[PDB]
Amino acid sequence: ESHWCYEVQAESSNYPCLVPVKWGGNCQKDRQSPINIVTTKAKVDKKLGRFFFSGYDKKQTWTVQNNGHSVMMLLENKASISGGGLPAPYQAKQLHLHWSDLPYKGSEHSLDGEHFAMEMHIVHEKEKGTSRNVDPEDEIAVLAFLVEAGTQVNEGFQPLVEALSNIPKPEMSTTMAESSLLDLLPKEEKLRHYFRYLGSLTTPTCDEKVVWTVFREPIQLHREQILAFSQKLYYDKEQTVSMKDNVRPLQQLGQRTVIKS
Ligand SMILES: Nc1nc(-c2ccc(Cl)c(S(N)(=O)=O)c2)cs1
Ligand SMILES: [Zn+2]
Repeated sequence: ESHWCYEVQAESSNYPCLVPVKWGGNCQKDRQSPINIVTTKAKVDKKLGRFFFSGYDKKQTWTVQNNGHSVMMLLENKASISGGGLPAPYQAKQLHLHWSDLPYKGSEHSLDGEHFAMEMHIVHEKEKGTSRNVDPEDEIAVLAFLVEAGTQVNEGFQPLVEALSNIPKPEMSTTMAESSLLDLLPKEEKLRHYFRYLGSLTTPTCDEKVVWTVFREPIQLHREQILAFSQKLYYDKEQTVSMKDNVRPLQQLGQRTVIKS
């Protein structure tokens, strides 16, 4: 009756912990995440139009913390999304990442069997209107970006990468230098192509209430920016165990299809 952990991080920690194949909650059901996306097998759906963004361009000073599983920035409902085939507007809650130290294994989703060096999640929750009718398959909207090593610094990512130095231990926080969500995004053309499917959170309690969006095109960071995530973060307060491979094993598609824009 304690923490959960990632496969890698079980043989290094001192509290007892549940490994992925042993996580409880809803983790062991049938509409789980992440998956492999067979790009050819996803039928084009025309209602998957462009996403619209409010608050993404606005400069801000984000609180960012090492929660012992990832590094997370708290977005406090200060940005929002519409479009992308969604039923309603969704308020931005938090953005976090998953990574490895090897280019082929840090992503949670894969595309036609390929895994990327990291994967960025921007977690939104559906807008509470002034109505509500009496297990929502789309309570949460995750925007997901695959990251690969490019040849240049992504200057957009620099206040996040620098703030890594101030939160090495679990339960530490800090404030990033001024920046926008837009700074971390790719240009809008790179945003036109993406995959969609209904799934779960990829960490316990693995609730099956996520409408997923995975953008076909990767973001690029420099190799050394990618590397700062495993070089500066730790899974442990003592700072011996480096935070990496914070990724959930793939889950089966089952009875689901994946569509695309
Ligand atoms: N404290 C922590 N929260 C999460 C979390 C929360 C909500 C979501 Cl939607 C996700 S994920 N990987 O499905 O996008 C992860 C991880 S660690
Ligand atoms: Zn995630």
